[PDB]
This record gives sequence, C-alpha cells and structure tokens, in this order.
Amino acid sequence: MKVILLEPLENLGDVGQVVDVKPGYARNYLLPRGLAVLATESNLKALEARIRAQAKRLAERKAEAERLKEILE
RNA sequence: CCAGCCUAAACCGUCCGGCUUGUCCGGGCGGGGUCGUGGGGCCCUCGGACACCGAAUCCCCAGCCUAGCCGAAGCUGUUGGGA
Ligand SMILES: [Mg+2]
Ligand SMILES: [Mg+2]
Ligand SMILES: [Mg+2]
Ligand SMILES: [Mg+2]
Ligand SMILES: [Mg+2]
Ligand SMILES: [Mg+2]
Ligand SMILES: [Mg+2]
Ligand SMILES: [Mg+2]
Ligand SMILES: [Mg+2]
Ligand SMILES: [Mg+2]
Ligand SMILES: [Mg+2]
Ligand SMILES: [Mg+2]
Ligand SMILES: [Mg+2]
Ligand SMILES: [Mg+2]
Ligand SMILES: [Mg+2]
Ligand SMILES: [Mg+2]
Ligand SMILES: [Mg+2]
Ligand SMILES: [Mg+2]
Ligand SMILES: [Mg+2]
Repeated sequence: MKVILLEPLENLGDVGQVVDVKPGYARNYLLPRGLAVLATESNLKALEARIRAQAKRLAERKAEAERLKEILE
C-alpha cells in the first residue's frame, strides 16, 4: 500500500515521503502507531498543499529579502 | 396495457470540527447535472419573457358502494276441504 510517513523512518525514509510497503506492516504498525497515514487520493491532495504552501511561503520570504538586497547594498 | 422519472460525480455557495491555519481535508444542507443520433461541468457568440409540455402530488365536482322508494291489468259461474 501507498502511505505517507510523517516521521523520520529508518528503512523507509524521511518525513513527507511516499513509499509503498506491505499492507500488514502499515495496517498493523505504521498506521496504528501514528507513524504514517494511508496515502488516499484525499491525503495526496492535502500534501500538495503542504508542499505548495511552504514553497511560495519561503519563495516569497526570499522574494521580499530581494528588495532589501537591492537597496541595503 | 401503455409512461416514464429521480439521483452520484465535475462545478459554485454555506454552516459545523479536525488539524501540521491552508486557494485544504472531510461531514451535513442548497444550486447545478442525468445522457448514447454520447451527455454533463467550467469559459465564449446568441432572442426569449408574457411561448409552450405538465403530473403518478394536492383541491372541487360527476359518477359509484354502504338504507330505500314508484311500479300496468279481473270479475262471475263451476267440481272441490281448498281454485
Ligand atoms: Mg470527497
Ligand atoms: Mg475535494
Ligand atoms: Mg441534490
Ligand atoms: Mg464533493
Ligand atoms: Mg467533500
Ligand atoms: Mg461542502
Ligand atoms: Mg461526499
Ligand atoms: Mg448526500
Ligand atoms: Mg437538485
Ligand atoms: Mg447550467
Ligand atoms: Mg434538477
Ligand atoms: Mg440543462
Ligand atoms: Mg439511464
Ligand atoms: Mg462534452
Ligand atoms: Mg395542466
Ligand atoms: Mg373529498
Ligand atoms: Mg351525487
Ligand atoms: Mg266469486
Ligand atoms: Mg274463482
């Protein structure tokens, strides 16, 4: 199953990564112990938000320190 | 015998809570949509209100069921216990 781990996992990977693992492992350990979440079409969408949001969030914080770069120099 | 309709989804709006506050996620309500000569959504150009079609829902009556009522024309003999 496709899941989205919200935790630095050893064999799996870092947070926010999407990796397919054996059902039982996620169904009876990851998902239950809150290490990951079933990567449904609903969650993948809510992940595009965390990506795009923080993206233009720092992309705009650098686009603002872009004005101070032009003038303070 | 006779007859065809409603919805899910896209898409727009709202109220609620969840949470990593986000152009989001889900839930409930409303609008939209309903088809095979393919249809619908959103974006453009246009004439439609006063156009027409119209119930399987509601309303009035007719009619009918549950009691009834009117309804023509004869009398004398005669056998017989009795016409
Ligand atoms: Mg959904
Ligand atoms: Mg959605
Ligand atoms: Mg509806
Ligand atoms: Mg929806
Ligand atoms: Mg929804
Ligand atoms: Mg909603
Ligand atoms: Mg739904
Ligand atoms: Mg519903
Ligand atoms: Mg409707
Ligand atoms: Mg429309
Ligand atoms: Mg409709
Ligand atoms: Mg239409
Ligand atoms: Mg059909
Ligand atoms: Mg089409
Ligand atoms: Mg009519
Ligand atoms: Mg009546
Ligand atoms: Mg009567
Ligand atoms: Mg007599
Ligand atoms: Mg007599």
